[PDB]
Amino acid sequence: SFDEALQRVGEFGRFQRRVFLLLCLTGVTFAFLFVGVVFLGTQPDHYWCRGPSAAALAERCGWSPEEEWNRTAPASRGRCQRYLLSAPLVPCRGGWRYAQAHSTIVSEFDLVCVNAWMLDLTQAILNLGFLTGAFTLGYAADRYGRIVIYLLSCLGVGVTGVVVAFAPNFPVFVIFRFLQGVFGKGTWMTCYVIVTEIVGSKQRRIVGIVIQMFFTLGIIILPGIAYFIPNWQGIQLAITLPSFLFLLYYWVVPESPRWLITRKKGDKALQILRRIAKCNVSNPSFLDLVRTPQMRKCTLILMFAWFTSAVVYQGLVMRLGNLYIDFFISGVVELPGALLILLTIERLGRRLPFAASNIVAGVACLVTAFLPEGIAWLRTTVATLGRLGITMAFEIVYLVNSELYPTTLRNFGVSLCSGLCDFGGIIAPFLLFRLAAVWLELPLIIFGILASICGGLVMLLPETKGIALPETVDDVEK
Ligand SMILES: C[C@]12C[C@H](O)[C@H]3[C@@H](CCC4=CC(=O)CC[C@@]43C)[C@@H]1CC[C@@H]2C(=O)CO
Repeated sequence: SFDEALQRVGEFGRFQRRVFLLLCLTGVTFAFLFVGVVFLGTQPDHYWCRGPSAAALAERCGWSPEEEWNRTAPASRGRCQRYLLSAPLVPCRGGWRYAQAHSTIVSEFDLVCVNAWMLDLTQAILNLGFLTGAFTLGYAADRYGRIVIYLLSCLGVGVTGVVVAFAPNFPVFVIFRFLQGVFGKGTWMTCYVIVTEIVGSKQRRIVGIVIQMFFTLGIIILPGIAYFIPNWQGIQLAITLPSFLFLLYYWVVPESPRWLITRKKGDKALQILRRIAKCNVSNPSFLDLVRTPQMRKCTLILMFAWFTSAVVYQGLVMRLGNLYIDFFISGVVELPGALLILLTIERLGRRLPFAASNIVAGVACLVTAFLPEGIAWLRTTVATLGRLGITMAFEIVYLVNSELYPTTLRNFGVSLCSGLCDFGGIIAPFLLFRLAAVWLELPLIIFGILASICGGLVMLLPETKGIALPETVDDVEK
């Protein structure tokens, strides 16, 4: 059986540790990608418009632009207003300047008060790219090989990073950031699938948890790496460079054997086992994804949980809010929860800590809803506890999701769940604003109820414990 064969080969070897380290480096690069948007756009100290006579005056006073800021309209900075030479203070459209030496995307692309809509639209389009990337890349990875798709996706990530680094204007930047998003989702998700596939079904929990740990390590390094290489071109190039180095290695990290032995070849899979022995269906379909009743229910609850967790996390971070030390603290805070799951699993069921995390997040949201005019410390710590619970939820969710889906289609359904998560990420801010206009703290209550029903629902899962991985239709064990 596919279990005895993997038993003959060492479950954990030096080669497996090396490929794990390489794919964790891929994961931290992906983490660099997602968190790049915030630091990429930092509002400068000031900005103001220019006029013809104003330009003539600045020609004699171009040095020390803060002098021009002191002399220019204070908006009554900038509030996108301009002076026409009790003088006319009308808004403008061009001739903007910035006194901040730290180059930013906002300064280069001239994103202003009437133009911050596209400042948010950059992130929105990135989420849309993530969604379509999951959608297309799951099918592409199921049809073709997995390793070849990862290397191909990484190539695209690198070229997209370079081109958005050297983008002349806005629309090309937006389109190629969309392409970067699809490629990044593909490479990250394939990397997760491959690390889950290579290892046997006892040390998979540490595999997923440590991948998460490397993601947290990347967001941790993000604040530290940002202080040096200030030029926005520099940080963008630093983000995109490791993708090429990942593309560099092909001989290591071979094709997954379990996926390979699916009647497509079989003989090739045996050769791969010998290579790692140094130490000692035309295509996937939706209708097949949903046709089975119990599998349909499992899929529906999984996508529901992805959606609710993503939206409550987005709401909580929006409620939360320096520019480097705060990011560093947020990075380090995430580690103890991941350690908590790392220690907890194999002593308890997998669905229980997820349900506990969802209940904790809902309770935290409900508590933060009340006492609006009280002290800030209690609301702050309760919101932080809810956020920590919701991240703990994410790590637990990735492992369970990978187990429920069958091996004949693994990257397919998980991509759909990730796509619903991305869609919730897109739709969160509009819902937040709409439900906050009527009355404050109402979205927090709604998200608390949503998380409560989510945690109640997860109890219907088949506990995904000690069953290894299911083959084709054997998924519906129950
Ligand atoms: C929440 C984490 C950061 C971020 O939130 C991740 C999440 C994994 C799923 C995921 C995929 C996306 O397409 C958007 C980001 C995100 C939703 C991560 C799990 C651990 C990690 C952290 O612990 C860092 O906060």
